Amino acid sequence: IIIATKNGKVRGMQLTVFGGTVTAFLGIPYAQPPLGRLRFKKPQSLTKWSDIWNATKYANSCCQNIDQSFPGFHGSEMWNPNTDLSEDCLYLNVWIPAPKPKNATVLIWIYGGGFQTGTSSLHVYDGKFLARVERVIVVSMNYRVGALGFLALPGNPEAPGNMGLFDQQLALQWVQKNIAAFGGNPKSVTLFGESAGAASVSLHLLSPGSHSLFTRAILQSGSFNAPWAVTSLYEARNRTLNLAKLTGCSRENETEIIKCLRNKDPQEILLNEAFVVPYGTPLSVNFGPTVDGDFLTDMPDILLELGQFKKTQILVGVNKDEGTAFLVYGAPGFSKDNNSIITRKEFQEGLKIFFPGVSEFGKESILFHYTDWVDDQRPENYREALGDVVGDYNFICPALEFTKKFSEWGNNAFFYYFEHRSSKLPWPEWMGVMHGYEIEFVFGLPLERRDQYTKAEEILSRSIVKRWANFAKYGNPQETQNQSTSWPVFKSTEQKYLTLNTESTRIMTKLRAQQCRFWTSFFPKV
Ligand SMILES: *[C@@H]1O[C@H](CO[C@@H]2O[C@@H](C)[C@@H](O)[C@@H](O)[C@@H]2O)[C@@H](O[C@@H]2O[C@H](CO)[C@@H](O[C@@H]3O[C@H](CO)[C@@H](O)[C@H](O)[C@@H]3O)[C@H](O)[C@H]2NC(C)=O)[C@H](O)[C@H]1NC(C)=O
Ligand SMILES: *[C@@H]1O[C@H](CO[C@@H]2O[C@@H](C)[C@@H](O)[C@@H](O)[C@@H]2O)[C@@H](O[C@@H]2O[C@H](CO)[C@@H](O)[C@H](O)[C@H]2NC(C)=O)[C@H](O)[C@H]1NC(C)=O
Ligand SMILES: *[C@@H]1O[C@H](CO[C@@H]2O[C@@H](C)[C@@H](O)[C@@H](O)[C@@H]2O)[C@@H](O[C@@H]2O[C@H](CO)[C@@H](O)[C@H](O)[C@H]2NC(C)=O)[C@H](O)[C@H]1NC(C)=O
Ligand SMILES: *C(=O)N(C)c1cccc2c(CN(C)CCC3CCCCCC3)c[nH]c12
Ligand SMILES: *[C@@H]1O[C@H](CO[C@@H]2O[C@@H](C)[C@@H](O)[C@@H](O)[C@@H]2O)[C@@H](O)[C@H](O)[C@H]1NC(C)=O
Ligand SMILES: *[C@@H]1O[C@H](CO[C@@H]2O[C@@H](C)[C@@H](O)[C@@H](O)[C@@H]2O)[C@@H](O)[C@H](O)[C@H]1NC(C)=O
Ligand SMILES: CC(=O)N[C@H]1[C@H]([C@H](O)[C@H](O)CO)O[C@@](O)(C(=O)O)C[C@@H]1O
Ligand SMILES: *[C@@H]1O[C@H](CO)[C@@H](O)[C@H](O)[C@H]1NC(C)=O
Repeated sequence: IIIATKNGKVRGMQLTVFGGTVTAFLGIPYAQPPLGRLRFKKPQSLTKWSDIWNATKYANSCCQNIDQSFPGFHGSEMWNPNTDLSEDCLYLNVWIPAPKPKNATVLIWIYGGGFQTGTSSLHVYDGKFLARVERVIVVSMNYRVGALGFLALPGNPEAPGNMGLFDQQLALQWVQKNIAAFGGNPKSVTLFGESAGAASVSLHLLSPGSHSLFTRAILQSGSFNAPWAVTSLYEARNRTLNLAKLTGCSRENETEIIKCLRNKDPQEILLNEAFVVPYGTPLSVNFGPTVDGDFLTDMPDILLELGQFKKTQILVGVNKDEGTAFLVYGAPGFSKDNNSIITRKEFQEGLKIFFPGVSEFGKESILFHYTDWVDDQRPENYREALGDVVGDYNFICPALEFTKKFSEWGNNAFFYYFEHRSSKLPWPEWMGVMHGYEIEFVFGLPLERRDQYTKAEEILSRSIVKRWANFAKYGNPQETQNQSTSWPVFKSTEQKYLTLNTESTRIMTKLRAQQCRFWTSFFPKV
């Protein structure tokens, strides 16, 4: 099957899914490849082609450094790129139902990876199940990451910052101009993403140039006000300069520095990216979103607080054990291959790793609020507190604060707490319900009976998929038929949220109230 787009015809491929068919268009280009003089610049519009573009395989993933912390371990390597790395990577994917829909709602996935890694071609982002089961169209795109996507000398168009965010935006634009030709509804577009993808979605809610390019938004385990998600303009400059020094590209004319960095080979840039920070952490974001005066007109805490964002519905949520995955990437006494019982001294050293530039008093205050136990003899006490510290600070409390602030301006918001640990999880049990492991439920992988998930997991994915699709189509994440628990709107008064698990979906109130009053009220003062 062949589709005529505004820039030329593209050929897809038929996929067998669940005794039906999905048409997949894998690797459609949506911008001029950002090479040569175009490196670090905003994405340029694509010149029309006259042939038939063969969109039958995922395209190159963008240049990025690979996680090598556990070679051979599927738990970490499933997140690594699975196509060739290349600067020529501005491509997107489309899954459409077969038979071709008339006016399907469109879901646009933006992957995470700390703005330094990720790719749309990961197995857990395969949108063919969503298209088969709910008859939505799933779009996903690759966007530039790391220095190549977020290097910033702000106000200077040779490297203005936020390029990877403009990559995303130009793909959103592509959907507006072309998706009706695939049977999609440009007026019914929901962005969803996880971690830096969710942070990206929250910044699209804030960017005026994205407001006309989507309807609704879903934020999984991330939002821009998370402490790792926005690079200050001070650091962005100190980091651009450091990378210049590492690469032998220090000049005086700022533009001349970028010209120098433009002649460097991609691997030279990538290898020096790591050491541009003085004190890195497992959650470090070397080159990330900045206030550029283009995509972001002001500091986003200010825009959020004062109601300067797209008025629409949002679905936001977090996982029960967001923080535990990151403890094996640096915290002493931790290991995925043992139960990681750490001492009080190890917990204190762990705070130094995760809060490097924080004062002594600030680290003590973290310790004070997370080490008054129900049982002081519980030998896992400090292991779980450090996971809770990292998860509350970096994910849960920023998600809740975003949802509170956003809803205060009249919009319906829906908050979830995901507490099911995948039965096939290759990580150890002490890490519980890890960051990133709701994604496969959202994308409906457990609906495939051949893939040795439990039956209760098939049902949970089925209900989750229906709720996501109803949110995108109707602004309302209900499952209205199988006598499901009604998902109430999150209000700033009562702060109700829905728990997602295989046993009982409960409605609860005021998630992590005590912990988040420490993080969002006390801790920013330190
Ligand atoms: C596909 O469906 C859309 C409607 O999509 C729905 O409405 C959105 C606002 C979102 O809430 C979506 O989640 C939701 O599913 C149809 O859009 C319709 O487009 C036509 C023109 O393209 C609009 O016609 C209007 O006609 C009046 C009077 O003649 C004019 O004055 C207006 O200027 C305007 O052109 C129509 O309002 C609009 N419908 C809605 C509800 O906004 C779209 O036509 C449809 N396409 C197909 C092929 O089915
Ligand atoms: C801002 O930048 C300076 C310079 O960074 C150093 O040089 C870069 C090329 C890169 O290799 C970094 O890792 C280097 O640290 C930072 O100054 C350094 O500060 C650390 C302690 O914070 C100190 O041990 C180094 O000796 C310093 N090096 C130099 C050359 O001054 C500085 O810390 C950065 N950040 C801030 C907030 O000032
Ligand atoms: C859990 O493991 C950590 C990490 O040690 C590594 O992994 C082990 C499974 C084993 O294969 C070791 O040989 C590895 O080095 C242990 O932390 C280390 O403990 C030693 C003291 O024995 C210390 O000198 C190291 O610095 C520690 N390494 C780190 C990264 O902290 C930890 O003691 C183990 N805990 C339990 C309860 O098994
Ligand atoms: C979201 O994108 N987040 C939370 C984020 C921030 C900074 C770096 C990130 C990386 C890459 N490395 C540092 C960690 C890889 C882990 C992530 C946990 C899931 C399973 C283990 C692999 C990824 N995400 C970020
Ligand atoms: C584009 O695709 C055309 C159609 O052929 C199909 O694609 C190739 C790759 C084979 O898998 C074939 O069995 C398929 O039916 C090709 O004839 C054409 O060469 C392709 N052109 C380019 C530039 O790739
Ligand atoms: C809803 O449930 C379907 C099967 O459940 C059966 O049908 C419902 C109406 C009840 O009678 C129940 O007791 C039966 O076991 C699933 O096939 C379907 O996928 C489910 N849909 C969603 C959105 O969860
Ligand atoms: C960087 C990269 O992936 N380049 C190209 C690859 C490789 O050059 C070869 O497969 C050898 O590895 O091959 C293609 O031409 C192909 O045949 O589909 C597509 C792709 O653009
Ligand atoms: C730097 O070089 C550019 C041309 O490459 C020039 O336009 C500019 O004036 C020079 N000086 C500064 C301060 O940018």
